[PDB]
Amino acid sequence: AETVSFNFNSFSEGNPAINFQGDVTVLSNGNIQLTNLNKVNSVGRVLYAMPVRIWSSATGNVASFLTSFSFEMKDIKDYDPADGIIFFIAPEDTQIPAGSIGGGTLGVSDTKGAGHFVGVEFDTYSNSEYNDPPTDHVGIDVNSVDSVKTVPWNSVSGAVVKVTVIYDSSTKTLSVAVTNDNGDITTIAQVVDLKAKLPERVKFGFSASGSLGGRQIHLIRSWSFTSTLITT
Amino acid sequence: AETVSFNFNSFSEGNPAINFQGDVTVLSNGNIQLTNLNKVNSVGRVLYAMPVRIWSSATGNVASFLTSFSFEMKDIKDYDPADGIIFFIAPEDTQIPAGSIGGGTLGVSDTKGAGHFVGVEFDTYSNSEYNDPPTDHVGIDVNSVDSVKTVPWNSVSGAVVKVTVIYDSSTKTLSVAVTNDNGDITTIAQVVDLKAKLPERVKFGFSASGSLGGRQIHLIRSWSFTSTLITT
Amino acid sequence: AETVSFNFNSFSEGNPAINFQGDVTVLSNGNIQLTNLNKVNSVGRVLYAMPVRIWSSATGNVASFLTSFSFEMKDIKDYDPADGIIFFIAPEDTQIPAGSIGGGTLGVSDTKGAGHFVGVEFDTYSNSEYNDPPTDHVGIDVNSVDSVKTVPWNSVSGAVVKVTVIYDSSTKTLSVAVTNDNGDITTIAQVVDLKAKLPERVKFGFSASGSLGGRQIHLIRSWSFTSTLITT
Amino acid sequence: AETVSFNFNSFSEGNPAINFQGDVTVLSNGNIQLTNLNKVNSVGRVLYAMPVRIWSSATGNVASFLTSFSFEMKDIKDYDPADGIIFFIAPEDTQIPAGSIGGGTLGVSDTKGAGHFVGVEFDTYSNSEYNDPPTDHVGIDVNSVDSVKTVPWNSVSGAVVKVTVIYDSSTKTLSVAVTNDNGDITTIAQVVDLKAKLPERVKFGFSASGSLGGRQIHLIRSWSFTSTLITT
Ligand SMILES: CC(=O)N[C@@H]1[C@@H](O[C@@H]2O[C@H](CO)[C@H](O)[C@H](O)[C@H]2O)[C@@H](O)[C@@H](CO)O[C@H]1O
Ligand SMILES: CC(=O)N[C@@H]1[C@@H](O[C@@H]2O[C@H](CO)[C@H](O)[C@H](O)[C@H]2O)[C@@H](O)[C@@H](CO)O[C@H]1O
Ligand SMILES: CC(=O)N[C@@H]1[C@@H](O[C@@H]2O[C@H](CO)[C@H](O)[C@H](O)[C@H]2O)[C@@H](O)[C@@H](CO)O[C@H]1O
Ligand SMILES: CC(=O)N[C@@H]1[C@@H](O[C@@H]2O[C@H](CO)[C@H](O)[C@H](O)[C@H]2O)[C@@H](O)[C@@H](CO)O[C@H]1O
Ligand SMILES: [Ca+2]
Ligand SMILES: [Ca+2]
Ligand SMILES: [Ca+2]
Ligand SMILES: [Ca+2]
Ligand SMILES: [Mn+2]
Ligand SMILES: [Mn+2]
Ligand SMILES: [Mn+2]
Ligand SMILES: [Mn+2]
Repeated sequence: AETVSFNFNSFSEGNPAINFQGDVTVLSNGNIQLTNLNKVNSVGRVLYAMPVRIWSSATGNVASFLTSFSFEMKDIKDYDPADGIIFFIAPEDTQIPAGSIGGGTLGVSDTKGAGHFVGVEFDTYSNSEYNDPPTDHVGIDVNSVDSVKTVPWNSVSGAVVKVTVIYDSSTKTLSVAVTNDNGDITTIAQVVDLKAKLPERVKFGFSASGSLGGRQIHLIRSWSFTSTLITT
Repeated sequence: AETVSFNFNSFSEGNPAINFQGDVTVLSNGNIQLTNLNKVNSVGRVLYAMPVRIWSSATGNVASFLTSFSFEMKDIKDYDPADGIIFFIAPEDTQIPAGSIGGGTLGVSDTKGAGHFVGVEFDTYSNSEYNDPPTDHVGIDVNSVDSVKTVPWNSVSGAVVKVTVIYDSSTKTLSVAVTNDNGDITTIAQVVDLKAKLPERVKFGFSASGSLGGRQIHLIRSWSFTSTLITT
Repeated sequence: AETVSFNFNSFSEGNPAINFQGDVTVLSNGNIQLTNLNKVNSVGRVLYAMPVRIWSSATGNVASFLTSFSFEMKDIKDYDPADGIIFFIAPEDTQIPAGSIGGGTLGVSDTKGAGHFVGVEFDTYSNSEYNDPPTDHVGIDVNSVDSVKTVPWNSVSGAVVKVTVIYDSSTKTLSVAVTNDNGDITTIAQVVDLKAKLPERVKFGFSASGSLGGRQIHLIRSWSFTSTLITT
Repeated sequence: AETVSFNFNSFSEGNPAINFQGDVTVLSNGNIQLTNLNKVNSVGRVLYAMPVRIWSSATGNVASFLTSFSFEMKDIKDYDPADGIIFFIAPEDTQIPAGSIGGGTLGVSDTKGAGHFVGVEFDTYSNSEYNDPPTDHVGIDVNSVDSVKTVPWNSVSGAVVKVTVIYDSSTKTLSVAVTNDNGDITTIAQVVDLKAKLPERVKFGFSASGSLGGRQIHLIRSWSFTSTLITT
């Protein structure tokens, strides 16, 4: 089988295994801080450098994957804690949208909220223009921030959140298990057929954004990943 | 919400938080050895003492859970490596079947392979009588060892295997990710309605068995678990 | 050429191929537990029974060797995790020091920390009396536990650690590669002239010790070894 | 820390993690055949796609690495079993030398036998022009196929050879351990300062060449690699 696996316990600048796009900045403690607090409509994304081949056109096979990661959102004085983080999968040629307004677009879509990606968001601001739930929420997105499905959640400031995601090639199910600092778990699942939504090779990464009045610290702390494609 | 969570990094006898059934024994290193290598048709089961309320007849809600465990199977000289380990969920009054032949029944079913339980099996022997796959395999079982669904796998002697299981109340999906010692991952998923197959209160646990000529070391090294039931 | 090679994927009692000295005990899962958790100043050592000719007096030649093994140290409640395991080479007539205090001596030296051996230590406790570094470490020992050279390391409870050793006769260089469970590698290398420090025939083996209040589970799980001495 | 690791138990076409250069072809059994048996001065190289950061100009640190791999060379009728395989490390922009004559250049150097790389060769043909020992041999090359150091070896046709390499950043020691199918080991070592001979970012891989009358099957079967750079 064809397996891809990596494990970051801390990050550093100048590491060929990662692509930094936009306002991303590596902190002295090894954390990745996605957006710049002093910039309007700041967008910062981090991608794993090597493109992963999630499905084969010759075998028609799709990959299964297990990935776990932890992040932290923290309030800054005077600004609204917005907009949130998003773990996504997108074509290898993926780039931050031209003229991106950041904000509720999460750094991955256009003004209408359309884009070419699939991912799980942790939304801390309800954008009525994208049909956001009235509360913080975790969501599954397929080519749009107007979530296919969402589950009510609570973003605690300065709280380390651990997430685990499982994609099963057979059922084409994408499972997510979020563990809040207080101990409670929030799970959400949905059948998304990657073979039909994304090309053969893609790139995994995280993104975050802010607006003029919406800014908060968005931190990625660790990230392990393992995918396996049946080659036969 | 109503959450239940424990984490065993090592086990010990006389700990009131665990039930020992059958030939189970706790090794000096803190591991739990499920079967007795000297006994014919040995069956051993370890259960978390406190029953967990997976669903409510009052609210009709079903809980969601995240659990992670690791095990190790090892070959012993002269005997065939059989039969396997099974992570199961069963009524609080669950006991090893009367007159259990061990072997292909993994300690949870009768001779015909029927019983009242739901779980993930790691089968190292093909029992044609239970329509077993021709290879080692992981499988989802619902009230029988004639698996509802299986996926080819490979048991590596002396290799420490890691399992992540997530159950999403909403979509009733049970997702399993198995990370082999060589790095490769194996995922299997299936929709199972706990509310219709199991009572409000259940017990989580592990069970392994052997026959006369089928014996091997079945070890449980660690196990963390968290379930949350929405109470409203 | 003259080559000696063996491979233990699991051990057993009553195997004339191995020497058990002290509190050693072979677990039902085949692992070797070096110390007794209930004894004060427990010392346990295991040696490969047949002596290996590491150098010829006639030809002046020294043998090269490649050896690989895996262990596991696990904490036990109420006691400090000590003292560590040491892979050693010693005279065929080697035995545990008379009146051994266990502890910092690692079962291979006297109270001053002096003995006849060459080895690699995985020290989990800082013994000032032997100039131990302030943290966990891997060290190279030539006739003393006051390491010739050390490198910071981290012992993780219940984690299986793999180690690779290569000794090249020409450069008299002993290189060590430790693979922690988290993925990272810790290497350390040193020039040690075996011909001048040890006799023509030696015995390879492991050893671990504890004191009154310092005890932990020390396990050896597997061991492959090969050496070749040019005979011409 | 900064760790990079991968594990290839078999290879496959169209895999984004590998760069194929020259006459490389992936066989149905998942083996890589480096040279074309019907081509004069055939050359084939296969590299890991992601460039690895071996040292940091900011910290002045060098990484350490453990790598294990197996290969097989086989004789084809009428042609001389030539020329051998070489595991090398070169600058990320590395390519097959223009007008490479194959043969004793091993695909990594010009006609004079010079180039920019470091590596371990398994040379099956004595090229006087490069001061080749009169027998088959394993050697350490630093910017030239005129080995800095060699050790006599024997290449058995159709035999699967295992090789283990370790590089300790501290001593700057590159140690190799070769295991012949017959059981005997061949070790070789040498202090090479990578920080001085190679740039910050390099790519690892294997190369193989042949001439008009020198041809044989060069197969790569597996390859595991792990390197760690202290980031602080
Ligand atoms: C489209 C736009 O950028 N509007 C600005 C406001 O943006 C929203 O801000 C919230 C937080 O209040 C959140 O980040 C949301 O996604 C944004 O669309 C906000 O920045 C406001 C403060 O003056 O200015 C608006 O123009
Ligand atoms: C029904 C029964 O117990 N039959 C015995 C055999 O049991 C099978 O053994 C395999 C391993 O071969 C495996 O554990 C399977 O589940 C069992 O049904 C086996 O013990 C055999 C050896 O002599 O005796 C049969 O009577
Ligand atoms: C000399 C001696 O044996 N002292 C006892 C202590 O031993 C040290 O203990 C540490 C762990 O705390 C470690 O083993 C070290 O190698 C030993 O020197 C320790 O056992 C202590 C607990 O009460 O009693 C001392 O007297
Ligand atoms: C420089 C060159 O290409 N010479 C040809 C010979 O090449 C050598 O062949 C041996 C095996 O005989 C080996 O590969 C060596 O590295 C090569 O240089 C050889 O092919 C010969 C047969 O007619 O022709 C030469 O010109
Ligand atoms: Ca939003
Ligand atoms: Ca079976
Ligand atoms: Ca010590
Ligand atoms: Ca040559
Ligand atoms: Mn949203
Ligand atoms: Mn089965
Ligand atoms: Mn020490
Ligand atoms: Mn040469």
